[PDB]
This record gives sequence, C-alpha cells and structure tokens, in this order.
Amino acid sequence: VNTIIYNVGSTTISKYATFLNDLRNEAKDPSLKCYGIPMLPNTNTNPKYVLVELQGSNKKTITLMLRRNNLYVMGYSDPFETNKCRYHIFNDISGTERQDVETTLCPNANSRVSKNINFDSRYPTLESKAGVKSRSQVQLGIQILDSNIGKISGVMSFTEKTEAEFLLVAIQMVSEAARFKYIENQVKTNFNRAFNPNPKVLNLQETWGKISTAIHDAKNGVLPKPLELVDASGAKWIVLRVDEIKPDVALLNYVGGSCQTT
Ligand SMILES: Nc1nc2[nH]cnc2c(=O)[nH]1
Repeated sequence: VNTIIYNVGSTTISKYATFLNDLRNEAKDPSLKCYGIPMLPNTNTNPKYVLVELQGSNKKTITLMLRRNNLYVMGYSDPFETNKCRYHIFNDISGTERQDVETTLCPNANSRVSKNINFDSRYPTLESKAGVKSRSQVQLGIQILDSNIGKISGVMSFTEKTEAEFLLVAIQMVSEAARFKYIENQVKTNFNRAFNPNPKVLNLQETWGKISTAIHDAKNGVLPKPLELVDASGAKWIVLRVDEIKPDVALLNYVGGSCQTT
C-alpha cells in the first residue's frame, strides 16, 4: 500500500495537477482501459488500497484511505495526542475491510486509537449531517480544505457537522477530482477562491458508474443507449457517443468484460 502526499498548506495549480495524476496512476489498473480511458482494478488485485496523506497548515495532517476498485474513501487517520494514531472508519465499512482500514492506516498496533465515523459515506447522509439541502451549498476550495483539516486533525472532539463538512470537501477534491477531468478543471479555474459546485459536477459525481458502464459497452464509439446528463447551466445534456463525454472523464469504474481498449 503506497501513500501519496499532497501539501494543501502551500501549492499551485501545477502541484495539485501532479497530485491527481499520481493518484490516477496509482489507482488505475496497469492494463485495463476502454477507449483510451484507464479503468480501476478488480476487487481481487493487490494492493487493494491507496493512501493519501494531506499536509495542511500548522502541521495538521490527515491521511485518507481509498479503495482502488472504486476510489471510495473508507476512512481517515490523524496524529493524535503524543504519538497515537487515531483511525476513523466509516459506518458502511464492514467485515475484513474494517480490520484493513485499521491496520493500513495505523500500522503500529501498540499505539492506535479509534474514533468511528457514526454515519455512512453517501452524499445525502453527508449533506444532512452538514446541515444542508445540497452539497452545492457547501463551497469547495484549497483554503477551505486546509481549514477543515485544522478543525479535525489532533482535535479531541468535534461535531458530526464539522466532520461531514470535512468529508464533503475532501471527497470531492480528491476522489471526484481524480475520476473527472472536468471536476479537476473546475478546481484549477477557481484555485484562488471558494466556489460552489455547478449542476454538472454534481451530476457527474452521481452518474459515474452509469457512464463507466456505457463507455465500456459502447460499440464503435456509440453508447448502447442515449445518456441523459446535465450540463454546467443545469440543462439536460444528451450524450450519444464516447467522444462527447470522454473529455470530462479521467477514470472508469471497474466494469467486468472486454471493451474496445482504444
Ligand atoms: N467514501 C465515499 N463516499 C462517497 N459518497 C459519494 N461519493 C463518495 C466517494 O467517492 N467515496
């Protein structure tokens, strides 16, 4: 299990871009790809996880554990107390995976403390915890991500609202940005300011699996059936070919079976 480090406290659009590129190259399957777009690995492939160490201002760090298969965040850890490693596992993580998050995030058995996230990783759950009707009401941004790391890291106790806000920002700026070139671009274009995700970034996040299946199944660049998406203005956007959606997509969800590689 490799760790990718990104300093949020001091970066540039180029460093952010290199970060996402390293994560994509680390997450992706060496050989899997459809129409030039790299695809995530099978649940069987090792390693199964990838760590993302986020270095914020004021020496505040938080490490995110990501499942390579779908890039979902399983949980995160932070340096706690003196030399203790505090791991936080999502409520929706179960079975052997819970032990993997615990031992992968905090590899030192003698000095690890736990603080479970008492809710699941679904956006609607995160949005209700954060106290909003939609995550579009929560601004994303480098400085915002840095600020949230400071509210969590090393902090004895924090509200579920504060933890949810952190998750909402971290997931979209890390996982969602790695999956979609479009979302990466939105971040870079608004790099020096806070911004609200437009209808297209939220739609893209919510239909990633469908897009991945559609592209994998497309024949001669034509989607099996018309894909109804939403553009940046909030208007219906009908896609018929892979060429029309490919520019906004960096990574495909794992879809079993063969597909036209290029
Ligand atoms: N852990 C996790 N929860 C999510 N909720 C919506 N998208 C995601 C994601 O990529 N990861």
